[PDB]
Amino acid sequence: HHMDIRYFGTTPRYSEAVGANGLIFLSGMVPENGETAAEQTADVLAQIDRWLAECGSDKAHVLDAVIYLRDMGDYAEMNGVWDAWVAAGRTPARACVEARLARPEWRVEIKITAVKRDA
Amino acid sequence: HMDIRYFGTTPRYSEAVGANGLIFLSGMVPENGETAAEQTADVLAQIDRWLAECGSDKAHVLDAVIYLRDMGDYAEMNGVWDAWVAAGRTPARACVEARLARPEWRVEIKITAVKRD
Amino acid sequence: HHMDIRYFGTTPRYSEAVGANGLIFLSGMVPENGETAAEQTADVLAQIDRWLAECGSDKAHVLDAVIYLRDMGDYAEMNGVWDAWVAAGRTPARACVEARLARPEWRVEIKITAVKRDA
Repeated sequence: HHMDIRYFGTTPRYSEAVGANGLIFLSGMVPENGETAAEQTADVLAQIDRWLAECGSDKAHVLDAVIYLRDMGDYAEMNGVWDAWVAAGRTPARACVEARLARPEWRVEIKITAVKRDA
Repeated sequence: HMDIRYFGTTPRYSEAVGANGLIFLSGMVPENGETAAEQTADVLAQIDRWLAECGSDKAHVLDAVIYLRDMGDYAEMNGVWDAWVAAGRTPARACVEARLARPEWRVEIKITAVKRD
Repeated sequence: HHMDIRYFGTTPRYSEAVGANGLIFLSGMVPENGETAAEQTADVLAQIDRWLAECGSDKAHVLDAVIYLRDMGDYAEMNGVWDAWVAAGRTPARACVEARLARPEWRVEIKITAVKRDA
């Protein structure tokens, strides 16, 4: 019935996206490209775009975002990219905290909750 | 069915976001106070404000994530928290140590709630 | 009554599990047994199994998991336990970040969101 789960980008460890009754949970997305906070933030947001598309959602349908930075010194730099990317008038619940990530060179990780668009 | 309402929207985030009975609040950070207890009170008072605005309250919080700058403030935060929570209807909770956007912020609380029917 | 809340393992501070409209929110599960990351992860995951079962769910119906490690040096050791525990083909959205926990001896805390299986 309506609690049925769908899985996207499944690995032995995690799925990139998981969806159930209209809600969408993305794995924490980490940089695949870039060195600077801005470069890495851009790459992470592009991944999010790609995975939200796969789930029948998009950034204008993000409910919540938690942003983990390795170093809170990168706040303004991250924000500059985030601010340009978010859907205006439809910006999500957000929290930003300092936490070290699985690799030392990762400066940002963003964890998204979103909703599947109604047809 | 999956329609979204945004509350207190800024260019960067909204304070509250509702979809299909669920409410997601932004991390609420202190606007008043210096000590962990004073800041926890202020954070919780904001949560109350945004909850009420969204047709919810503290007795309909599902989940709370508490970030402290310093886990040494654990007892101090809890004292304020324990007094505030709706008795018999206390949420899923996790409390972890993480630094916040401003150095003087000792506490940030992130809430998921339900809109009362 | 569509959004009725059910509470499980309610203390004056928190409930171990909270359910509403099919979704399950577990409190951060912390180790009650074990010293090493491996030992503590298993204990944490054993708790999760228990509470998910109490809420009419299981590990194959976990939507999301946030894993906090005291020390990111424990990443491989935790993943070892995680990888064997997770339901193959049904692995959840995951994020792993470094954060100190309530007690210094605690090396892992896992926070789960899941769905109540249909009848």
